[PDB]
Amino acid sequence: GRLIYTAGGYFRQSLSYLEAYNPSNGSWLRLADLQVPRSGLAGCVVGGLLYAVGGRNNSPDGNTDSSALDCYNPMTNQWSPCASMSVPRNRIGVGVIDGHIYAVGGSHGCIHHSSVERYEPERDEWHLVAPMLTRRIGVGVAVLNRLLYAVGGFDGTNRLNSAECYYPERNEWRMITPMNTIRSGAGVCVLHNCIYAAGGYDGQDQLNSVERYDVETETWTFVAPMRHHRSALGITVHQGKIYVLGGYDGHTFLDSVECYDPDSDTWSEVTRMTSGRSGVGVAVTMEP
Ligand SMILES: CCCC[C@@H]1CCCN1C(=O)[C@H]1CCC[C@@H](c2cccc(-n3ncc(C(=O)O)c3C3CC3)c2)C1
Ligand SMILES: [Cl-]
Repeated sequence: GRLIYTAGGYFRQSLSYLEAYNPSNGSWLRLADLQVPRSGLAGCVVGGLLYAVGGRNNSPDGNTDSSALDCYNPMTNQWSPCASMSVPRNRIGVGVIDGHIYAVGGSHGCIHHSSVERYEPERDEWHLVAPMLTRRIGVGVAVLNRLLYAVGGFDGTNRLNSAECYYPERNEWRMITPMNTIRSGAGVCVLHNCIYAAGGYDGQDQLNSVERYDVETETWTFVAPMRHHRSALGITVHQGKIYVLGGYDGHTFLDSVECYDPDSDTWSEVTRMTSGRSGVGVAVTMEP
């Protein structure tokens, strides 16, 4: 069985929680805390291991952007530090290609990064790759067909509808068709042949809308909206369904977990996180 792991997030201050949801029975397990509280991080999985990447500790007595990469082994229920990134990256996005982790964009104080770097677990090493064409924080990242997509975010001045694609073998970024909606701090994932962008902030309002990019048609199409408007949601895929976790609706830090069924084009509530939070990291791996 596989679990949806949520790491970190924010309510009143950045959080250390690691919790695992089992779709097969509705259950939540609390697991070993992160060593350092963090919101605005990303999660990903490589070789069964769960990684927490970047973020920021928003704490009553200091705010510290994170360059940290930390590894959770479900077999041991322990977090281990890995090599740190070149730079702190709060409000980060990440994607895995061929066993390597791409850390994309994010902020360090008022610095809005266009830089991108790549972690190799076998060497425990980060290396910079070509920067994005746009500075992006609160950037959604997805991998489809071994290409890396950076979608929306905030460039230091404007929230963005733009998106771009990284071609590893050319070490080159190129624009793709922009979304139909400006989205910063959305949830971005892949399902079948499409990149989904769910929720986000458009400059004025938290969004419930959801659109998807078909790489063959190069167009974005709206699908059914989520039940909740959400910015800084977590998102993942578990057995062919999109799950969105938490976020902020303009009023409440949501505990709502919703899932999307592409065949009926419907969103439904599936569970509730143990407490409302935004800016979590999310990924899927084996039970611990
Ligand atoms: C410490 C900040 C105060 C608490 C804020 C305001 C009330 C709701 N609240 C949050 O929920 C934040 C909690 C920490 C993580 C943060 C977070 C995560 C990931 C992406 C982004 N991000 N990046 C760009 C933009 C943008 O505005 O364009 C955003 C904002 C829209 C989410 C922000 C959210
Ligand atoms: Cl923040």
